Formats: sequence, C-alpha cells, structure tokens
Amino acid sequence: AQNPNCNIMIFHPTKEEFNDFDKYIAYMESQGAHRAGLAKIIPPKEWKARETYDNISEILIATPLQQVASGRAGVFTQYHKKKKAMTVGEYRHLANSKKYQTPPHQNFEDLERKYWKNRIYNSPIYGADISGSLFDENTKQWNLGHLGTIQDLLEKECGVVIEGVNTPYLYFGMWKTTFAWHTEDMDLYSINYLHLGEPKTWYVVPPEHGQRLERLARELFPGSSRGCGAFLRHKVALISPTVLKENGIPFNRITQEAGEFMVTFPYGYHAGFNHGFNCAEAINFATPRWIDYGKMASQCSCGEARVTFSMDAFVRILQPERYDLWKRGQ
Ligand SMILES: O=C(NCCCN1CCOCC1)c1cc(-c2nn[nH]n2)ccn1
Ligand SMILES: [Cl-]
Ligand code: NI
Ligand SMILES: [Zn+2]
Repeated sequence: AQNPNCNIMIFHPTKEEFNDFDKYIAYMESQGAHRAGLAKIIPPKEWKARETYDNISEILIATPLQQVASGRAGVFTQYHKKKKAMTVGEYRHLANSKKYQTPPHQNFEDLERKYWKNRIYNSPIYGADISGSLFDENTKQWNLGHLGTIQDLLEKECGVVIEGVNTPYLYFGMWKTTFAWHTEDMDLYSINYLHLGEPKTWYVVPPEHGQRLERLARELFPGSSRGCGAFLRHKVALISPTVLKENGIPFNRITQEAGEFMVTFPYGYHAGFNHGFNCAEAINFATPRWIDYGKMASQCSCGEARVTFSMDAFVRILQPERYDLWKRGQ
C-alpha cells in the first residue's frame, strides 16, 4: 500500500503534467497522497495565476468578521462578530497596523508557538467566502474559475440532472486569522491557491482516522456536541497540536506559501491559521472516487450549519433517507 504512514506529500508537476487536472489528481492518489488528507502542489515555473496583483485594493469585503475566542489556549471555540464593510486596501492597512501585524519571530516554529500560546487573547478580522476569482481569464491550467463542476460530475457518474452552480471564493486574512477543524460540505475535495502575501499553516488528520478526532471533539466540547452530532460542521472548534498529541490523535502539519496549491481530500479534517496579510482562492470539486464519500457524509440538521443552495441536490440524490430532516434544519 502506498504512503502507509499517511505523510503529506508534495508534488512538482511539469508543464505537460499540469494540462489535465483530473488526471493529475488521480496520479497523486495512485501514489497514496489522499491517505494524508492534504497534499501540496508546486506549479511549474513557467506558469502564473495572473500577471499582476495591481489594484486588488478595489475589491470590497462586504462583511468582515472578527473572530472572538472562548475557552483555553489549546481548546477553544470562536464566534464571528460582523463588522462594517471595508475595501481590501483598507483591510491590508489594518492587517499591517501595530495592533494586528505579525510579531517579530525567529522562524516558522517560533511563530507557531506564539499562535497557540496567544491566539485566544486577540480577535483578528478577516474576509471570508467572497464570491469571485483572481485568476486571469487567459490562465488555462488550474484556473479555479474554470474547473469541471460538481454537478457535471454527479450527472456523469449517476446519470442524474440537477440544478446548481459551483463557483470560487476569495479569502483575505491577517496574523492569527483561524480556520476551525472541519471537513468539506458533503465530504467533497477542496483546492486552495495562495495568491499573495504571507503563509498559511495547515493541520490535517488522515481520513482513515477522522472518527478519532470526532470522538475527542465530543469530549472536549460537551455542550456543543449535545446540540448536534455533526457540530464540527459548525466550523467553530479549535484543538492545538499539543492537545492532539496528548490524546493520541494522528495528524500532520505543513505550511503553504504564495504561489502554491493545497488540495484537501474527502473526509480529511483540517484547520490552520495565517501568518500575516494574505489573499487566497478556493473551490470545492469532485471526482468519481468522491461519490461513495458523498453517500455516507454526516449532516448537520440542528440549524447552525446553514449551507449553499447547491448542496440541496446533493443530499436529495445521494442521501434520500436524510433529505427531509436535513431540509427541516435549513
Ligand atoms: O473549507 C473551508 N471553509 C469553509 C468554506 C464554506 N463553503 C460553503 C459556503 O460557500 C463557500 C464554501 C476552509 C477555509 C480555509 C481558509 N483559508 N483561509 N481562511 N480560511 C481553509 C480551509 N478550509
Ligand atoms: Cl503574538
Ligand atoms: Ni476547508
Ligand atoms: Zn448542527
């Protein structure tokens, strides 16, 4: 079996290998990449996402979110407090101000130590899930706005015809901006491109051990767990690497730099944080291997995890027994 220890693998495709997205995902899986839950792809040197990031400051962040924590340094939840709209220009200036700027630090390890020690005592602000794309129209390989849609995959594999669209989203982050432990909706894949700015650190649990993380989260967040079996889909819970190690949870970590793609695989739980001002783009996608994960994915039906209208058809076709209850929760 390939990649039995479930290590995060890093790939360096040639321009020739970068010309067929689904073929290269399948190649990475033939080498065991999916067993880690996450892989890094470094594009060939000749490729570029866009020629210049001039004027990015004109994009509007309609509802910036302030991430307020509760709990202890290694085990906390975060809630989002809505802020007034700001442009990316205003947001970048805020990210770089004394209150929010990255602190002096020796290396990535020192910065990670500072994050887990101090995150709960600050409330960083970020822009999340902004529909849009920063790829140039003339970028033909790995353009997240021109990938095959999840609907077309489902129609090809199952012979069904469904409504819905699949479009990319932008994220603007700053030091300590945090993404909570989660898998994707319907346990889909995701792909994330870091367009500009400072790095993003990722943590990931192998899909074959995802239930261990779920059991620990129930133990550590008992009130939250009681409302909803699938409360990790609320995307509110953080658990540090030290606490994961104390409790025997298998995981890995890797840092993504500007110009690099990260792919998350079906049922790979992930979390992480930004080092400083940056801009990323992400979209969900599917392959034939995803279908059996989609059929078995847990659902939040308690109200909290309000989803996209695209997800209705996925539940309706793949999980008919669950559909009515899930709908009541929407
Ligand atoms: O999957 C993630 N977020 C949830 C997407 C919600 N769906 C459903 C609603 O429409 C947008 C897509 C995520 C975010 C980040 C991240 N990177 N920088 N900040 N956060 C990293 C890894 N995963
Ligand atoms: Cl700090
Ligand atoms: Ni994600
Ligand atoms: Zn719920």
